[PDB]
Amino acid sequence: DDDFTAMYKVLDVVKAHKDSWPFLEPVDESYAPNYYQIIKAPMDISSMEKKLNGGLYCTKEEFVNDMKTMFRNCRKYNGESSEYTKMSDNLERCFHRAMMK
Repeated sequence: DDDFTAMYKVLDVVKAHKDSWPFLEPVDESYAPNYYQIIKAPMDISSMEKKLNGGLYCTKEEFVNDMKTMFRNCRKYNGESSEYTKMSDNLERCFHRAMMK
């Protein structure tokens, strides 16, 4: 199957994972004060899904880079001990495995 379908299947696997729910929509400062002063390259799953449907992932590498940015932002903002960082780590390992199939 083609790259678009391949990438979309990976999104579906990531979205279906139990720990995906914090990452589904753009970060809201209601629960994350000063987020956009701290994180200058924000990313979330809905935004990736919009890019994918809009034809903006010209290569799989660009999709990977956005996914990895979303995880890096979570760790940077929430810190190493956050429950959310643990979720990010779990989701990132799931993502790596999905990406290789």
